[PDB]
Amino acid sequence: AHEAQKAIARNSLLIRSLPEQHVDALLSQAVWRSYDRGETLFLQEEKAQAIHVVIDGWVKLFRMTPTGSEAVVSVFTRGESFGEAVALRNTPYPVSAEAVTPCEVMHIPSPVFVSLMRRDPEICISILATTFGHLHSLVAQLEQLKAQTGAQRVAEFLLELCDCDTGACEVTLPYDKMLIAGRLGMKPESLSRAFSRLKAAGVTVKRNHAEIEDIALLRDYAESDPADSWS
Amino acid sequence: HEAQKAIARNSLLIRSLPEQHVDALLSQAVWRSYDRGETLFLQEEKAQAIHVVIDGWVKLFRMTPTGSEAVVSVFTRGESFGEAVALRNTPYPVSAEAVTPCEVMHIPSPVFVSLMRRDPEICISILATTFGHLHSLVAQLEQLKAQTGAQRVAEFLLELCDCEVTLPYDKMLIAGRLGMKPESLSRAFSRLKAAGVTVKRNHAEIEDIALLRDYAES
Repeated sequence: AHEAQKAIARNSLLIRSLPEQHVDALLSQAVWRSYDRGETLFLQEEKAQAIHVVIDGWVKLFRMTPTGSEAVVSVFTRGESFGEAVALRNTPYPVSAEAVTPCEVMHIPSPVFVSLMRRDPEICISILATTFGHLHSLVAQLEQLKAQTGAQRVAEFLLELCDCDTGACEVTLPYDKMLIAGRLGMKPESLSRAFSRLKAAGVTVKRNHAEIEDIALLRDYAESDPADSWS
Repeated sequence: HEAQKAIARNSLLIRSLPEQHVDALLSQAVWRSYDRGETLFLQEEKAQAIHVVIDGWVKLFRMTPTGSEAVVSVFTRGESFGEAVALRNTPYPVSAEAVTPCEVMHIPSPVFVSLMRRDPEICISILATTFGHLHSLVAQLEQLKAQTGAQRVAEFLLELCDCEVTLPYDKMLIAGRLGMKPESLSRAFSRLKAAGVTVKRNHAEIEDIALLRDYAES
């Protein structure tokens, strides 16, 4: 049931961390919700009663400054989970979450996940083994010299958003491209230059989506020697 | 073992634990020294401990089909390894060898695992922390920009500091960890002369912390 959506959810950090034999039973207890653009998923200080996985669209997390301004903390999109830590600690949400585009989300109720581990601590032991190996892998990667240019980093981001490894591709983006800039740690104008350069690699960015004519061509751009002018 | 436990607390294993559990775990540590070239363990043996380097450098290597040793990792002071393998109780996938004289604090696997088995709430709380640290590391990788090789080495040297830092005699080990070709590493070091770094023996000498950081920040 809900098979295509569940396949998307399997790419998330939450679901990738689980032992494979327990995934189906847990996905079968999901609550599926849609959100309009601008709709609240949850608010700061509410109880963390579920862990969240974006199936489609873009969700932003933000906190209120005491001056009253929304400070964006993160944006998440299809195949990405969030709220794991706070749901397992059962502490109040430190941020609010709002749909930036129309969204579909899969919510896993916290007690469904927690009770599994309290009944069988071998499950939490397997999950933790996996997350440790993953932490080590990310720490080792952060240690390794990065040479990619700004444009290359955006190419890489776009490639990760596409499902396939060849052919044309289309990825939906927030209208406000500053959210992507934030995510990539780039100045707004740097993101714009990157998009401009990527025209030459087959990428056209529009208001609500990007068009990649050839995934292979884009991957070539990304992988090419940063110190070379490309094509 | 006060100074050494403070070092152990910088490791991923120990950072991941709730404070209220650290001391009773460090109290059951097995403490060992190794001379350069000595084996900590061999590939395919039983995973009897999780390993925290307190002093020196340890390499992990895997046997290849044609009988070469493929270096997979090199760890130093304040770093843990073998958590996943210990929790799964699978045979060691690598061998581990001291590349300088070393001190290691070994947390026996049954001590750590049996703690997770008895009180599932403890495992859940450690898992919560690790998910948080995973998101934080993904975000750092997403925002990581290009830097020069010399800059990468500078930051690496600064991280090793609390002035002097001992490195492995075999410079391939650092090259691998930093994802750099040996030549690039060589070039990076000579380049770093102008930042007050010199490489007498298998020791790095940094004249002044703040100056090197200036080089690193550019």
